[PDB]
Amino acid sequence: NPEDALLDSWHQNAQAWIDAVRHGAIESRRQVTDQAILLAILGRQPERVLDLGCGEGWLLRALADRGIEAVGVDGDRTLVDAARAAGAGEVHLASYAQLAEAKVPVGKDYDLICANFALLHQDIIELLSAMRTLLVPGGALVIQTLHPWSVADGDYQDGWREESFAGFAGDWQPMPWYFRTLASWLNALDMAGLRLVSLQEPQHPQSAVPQSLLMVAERH
Amino acid sequence: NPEDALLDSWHQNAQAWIDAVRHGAIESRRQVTDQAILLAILGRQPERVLDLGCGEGWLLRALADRGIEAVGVDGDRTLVDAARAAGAGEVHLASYAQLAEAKVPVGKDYDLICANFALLHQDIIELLSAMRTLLVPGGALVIQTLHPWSVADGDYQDGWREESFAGFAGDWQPMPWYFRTLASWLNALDMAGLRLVSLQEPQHPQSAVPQSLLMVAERH
Ligand SMILES: Nc1ncnc2c1ncn2[C@@H]1O[C@H](CSCC[C@H](N)C(=O)O)[C@@H](O)[C@H]1O
Ligand SMILES: Nc1ncnc2c1ncn2[C@@H]1O[C@H](CSCC[C@H](N)C(=O)O)[C@@H](O)[C@H]1O
Repeated sequence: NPEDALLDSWHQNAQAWIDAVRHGAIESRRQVTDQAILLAILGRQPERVLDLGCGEGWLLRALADRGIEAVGVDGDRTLVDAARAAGAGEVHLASYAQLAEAKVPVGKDYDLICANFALLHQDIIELLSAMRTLLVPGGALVIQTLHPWSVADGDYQDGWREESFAGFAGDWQPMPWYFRTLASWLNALDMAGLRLVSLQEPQHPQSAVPQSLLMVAERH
Repeated sequence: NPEDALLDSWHQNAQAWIDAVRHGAIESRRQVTDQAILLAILGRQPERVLDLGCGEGWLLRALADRGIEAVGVDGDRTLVDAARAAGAGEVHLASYAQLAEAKVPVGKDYDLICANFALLHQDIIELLSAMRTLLVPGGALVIQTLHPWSVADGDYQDGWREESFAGFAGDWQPMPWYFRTLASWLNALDMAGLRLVSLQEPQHPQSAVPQSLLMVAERH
């Protein structure tokens, strides 16, 4: 099951990930994407935010620093533990499969749910539908993801791929991930009962290609 | 003014265009894009359609063949004349600048307005807003355009470009055209008071890249 292999790669890569993210090894993040998601969230003035696939918690901390109550959830223990050791906030351990079935309590009545480069699997509709249920009326899901066109690599078609982490400092195990087209993302949002209200393509002033695709979708 | 130079290139290229389109010289059209726009239109079961920038009228004819009342409008006389000589339908001569200001009567209360590779200029919001006014409540604008990612040519940024028609049979004058990003298209729709309700990226089964971007937006 490539979805189980995906989460398993995170268990193997968690430490390398903490080091990369915190030490500032990922140029796209510090130059464009961290700010892009932060500004998209702050723009909605949420009071309660759930960070889905929060990893080691950099976004939980950035939101706490601005007075926002942020709750995190992630499926990897090393990342969850690191997020908790780095801050005062609530971080839950849960897999997406558990969340899709509402099997793990992670709070509810969220103004906003964010997923920052955290939805890399194939069957995401049930998870997204589960997240909708956790939103207050008029709440929003904010997703930042790899830009489909920038990472198409000559094959613009939905399908499994493998990331070797060749450019990253540290030692990594390959990660299987599901590539999806723009149309496929928007279909998923729609099938999950979410309406796209904003689409941005964050891009550094000196870059020729966008660094990510950032979408905001509302409950209804 | 690159927008005037654009329309002027059409006056020079009109005959080459008629020949290319009718003789079946454009592979993307016969293999993917003609069907894509036709099916998107037929799917909404319109009774009255305005084809904006109708050219020589192939779409007017395809819709008439299915019992739909299609009215065309175009800014070039050679194309308008050819469209009229090829069918029983109504074709109006009008520039987009005239239409943006409601200066030329082209009918109203349209169920659907379609623009097939017809919006190649920079300032399109006023035209799109004018088109909205011509829609019945719940009517739709259907736009098929070059796929922003496929034609970015390493420079994903809004700006003027020039098409030489290198791959096309016939003799052509260069056409200035405005490249816009995906985010910029959706912003334009939004500013025009139109809501995106569907996005597709027509692509031949054996193609690695999409051939077009097809969007449907509703009045409201
Ligand atoms: N099936 C699954 N269930 C739970 N979490 C998962 C998961 N698959 C991937 N993840 C989590 O998704 C994250 C992807 S890395 C992104 C982390 C964070 N949002 C950030 O911006 O830094 C990892 O923390 C990983 O553990
Ligand atoms: N400023 C302008 N005002 C009116 N028509 C314009 C225009 N700029 C371009 N056009 C028209 O836009 C068309 C682009 S070619 C596409 C034609 C047609 N929709 C088809 O699918 O075949 C031409 O017919 C051209 O005359």
